[PDB]
Amino acid sequence: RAPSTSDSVRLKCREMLAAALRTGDDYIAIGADEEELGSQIEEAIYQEIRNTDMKYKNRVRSRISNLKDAKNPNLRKNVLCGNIPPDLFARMTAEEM
Ligand code: NA
Ligand code: NA
Repeated sequence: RAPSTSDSVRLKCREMLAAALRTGDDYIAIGADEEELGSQIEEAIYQEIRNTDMKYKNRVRSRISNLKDAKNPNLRKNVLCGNIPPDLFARMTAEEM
């Protein structure tokens, strides 16, 4: 569903987001497509920021750090299950996460 990209920076960020989504192995039992979710999250970030510079990388990094948060597994699970859509997650504030 997310558009493809041929931008190497965007591709790496999609892969990094997919990897963060694998935290704790929850994605397997849930049956989530972690690569597709990663692409949808990245797409929403790129659509809002519209470049791959500092603000873009910061946003990607903050989504990743929260997905990897051992203290907040329900955040990741909500994204994996689709309770939180990827475009919402892309723009969620730290407070909201
Ligand atoms: Na965090
Ligand atoms: Na945990």
